[PDB]
Amino acid sequence: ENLYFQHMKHGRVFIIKSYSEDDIHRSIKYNIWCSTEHGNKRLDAAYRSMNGKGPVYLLFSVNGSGHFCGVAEMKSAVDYNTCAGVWSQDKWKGRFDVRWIFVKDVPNSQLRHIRLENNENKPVTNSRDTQEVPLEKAKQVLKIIASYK
Ligand SMILES: Cc1[nH]c(=O)n(C)c(=O)c1N
Repeated sequence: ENLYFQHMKHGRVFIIKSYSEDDIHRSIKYNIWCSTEHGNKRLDAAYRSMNGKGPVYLLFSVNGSGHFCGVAEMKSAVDYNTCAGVWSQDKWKGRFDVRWIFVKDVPNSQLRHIRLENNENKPVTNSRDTQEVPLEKAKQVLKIIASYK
């Protein structure tokens, strides 16, 4: 058995949906990310209210790709006034640090049975950017991602 993920109560988990394979590569290389304005606000609130008592996990997926591509932990609050144009589009403003802890393609077919009661019970694989995942579903997603071969 693996009871690792079932045994934790302080952590928050968000879906990250990116249009750009370049931005994913840049994020892995430099351990930084930037969301939209309302996305950044959502993640910043979650990070600051955690007060380092548990992780904020980010489950990354490229829009239309059919799979998740990895997992990162958020590692700073959002700095909203930073260099413009570092991402594939110049519409994203700011920067926060992440730490990629898992880089692996996980097909949507391995996760589409997990549904989000906070998103009309839609499959977790039909989420939009910065969709939050209830902890009990997040544990199941993390276990499937960690065990996929
Ligand atoms: C870096 C970045 N941040 C985002 O919020 N979205 C929605 C993207 O597509 C992307 N490439």
